[PDB]
Amino acid sequence: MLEQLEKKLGYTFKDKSLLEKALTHVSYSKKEHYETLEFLGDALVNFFIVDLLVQYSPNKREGFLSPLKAYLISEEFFNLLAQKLELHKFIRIKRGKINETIIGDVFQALWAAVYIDSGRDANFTRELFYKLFKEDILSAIKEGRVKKDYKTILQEITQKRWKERPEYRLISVEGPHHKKKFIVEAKIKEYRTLGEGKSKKEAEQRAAEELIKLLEES
Amino acid sequence: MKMLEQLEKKLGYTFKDKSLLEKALTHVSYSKKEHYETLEFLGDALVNFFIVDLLVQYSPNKREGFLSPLKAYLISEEFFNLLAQKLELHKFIRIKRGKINETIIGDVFQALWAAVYIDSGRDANFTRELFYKLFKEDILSAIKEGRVKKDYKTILQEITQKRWKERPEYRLISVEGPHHKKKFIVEAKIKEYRTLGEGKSKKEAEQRAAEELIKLLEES
RNA sequence: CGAACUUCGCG
RNA sequence: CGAACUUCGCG
RNA sequence: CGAACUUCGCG
RNA sequence: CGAACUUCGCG
Repeated sequence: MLEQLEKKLGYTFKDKSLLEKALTHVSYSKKEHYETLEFLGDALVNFFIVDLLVQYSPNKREGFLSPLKAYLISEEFFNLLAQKLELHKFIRIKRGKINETIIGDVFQALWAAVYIDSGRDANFTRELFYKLFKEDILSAIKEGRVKKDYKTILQEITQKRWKERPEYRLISVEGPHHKKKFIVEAKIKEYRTLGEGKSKKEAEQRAAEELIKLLEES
Repeated sequence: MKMLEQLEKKLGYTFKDKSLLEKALTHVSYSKKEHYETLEFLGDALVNFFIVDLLVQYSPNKREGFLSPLKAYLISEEFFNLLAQKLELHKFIRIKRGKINETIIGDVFQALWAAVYIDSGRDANFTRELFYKLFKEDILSAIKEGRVKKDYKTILQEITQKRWKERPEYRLISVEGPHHKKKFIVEAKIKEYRTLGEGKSKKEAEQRAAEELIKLLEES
């Protein structure tokens, strides 16, 4: 089935042993795993992703690129790209089961293997990566995909424990109208927390953050 | 000292689009219009890639537990300033407000490489090779000499030295388990503060004890 | 820069 | 071989 | 990189 | 011979 993956990738390996190592977990072989390949692939793929991000982002400010990048190099996104290659069906593991972390690591090792096998040709590896994922990356960039925020994380928690969503109420507003300060109270059952910020939503996000831990705590 | 041509001579690369180089050397205060922030962002990823590629090829040991600390030092602001000095980068940085520090020099260093990359037509192979011509020797040397970030015991003694002009003391509290799988419990102490550390070796237990003590000294 | 020492990293 | 702390010497 | 003590494991 | 730890030597 190696040739099956090579086809989806659109690239034939000169050293199949290299591809195999990328697809192998530490358990299956304590001497030939993807660890070092994983290490290199992380930085290689990160470069590919950031190269796209800086060219296509609808906002070039650092505060804007950061959250998008965090999502673009996350385990979740890597798994989405991996699925396009049905990568999981090519991975070799001995112990237990395969999870998203393993698929993500392998996705990284896979690209490190292509890079090395091609004679450490970054441009070639990059173009091959883009041919397969540029479109999904650009859409993710345009749609502003980002990691789940607190308020959203919170309601998912409250929803599972008590089958109900939290409430927020404005306690007070300080400062001048052009520089207001908001104090919001997040509430679920009898658990309450305060949040402060430049906007209602920000004050809310912080209140939610504190209320999440106050919950996970007890 | 200031002419871009002088930096291009050090770089070993002449820009087609000079504004790209200028932007890379410009801080936000000097030109709110267009500064190096974006180039910096791209440069971070580019340089990280160049360094890690060397690391995985030349590190004595290929295990992640070994590579991670070398990488941490090799992509640190401190190392970037070391590389930057070979180009006397500080002399070409354009800033209007504030002083030129290591954070700015490090950021400019990243931006500079993003600029070369862009000017060459986003040629990753060419930019990498140009980066190696200047810094490969220094990077492999850092890798060979095992340069890493200061460890906890070392960080602790400096803190205790500065604060009380004395050094920490450690004592082996207990040792147990199979002789081929021992567990050590060590105590670290400075003044009235003491902590316990546990590990697979004496040094490791001590490191954990030093790490916890540092936190205690941070609280008070 | 040089010397002693303390702690640490790599081989 | 390499890094830093302290100290003395020296500039 | 190297030597030895203790222990475990493979032949 | 391989592995873990302890002490030590050289760079």
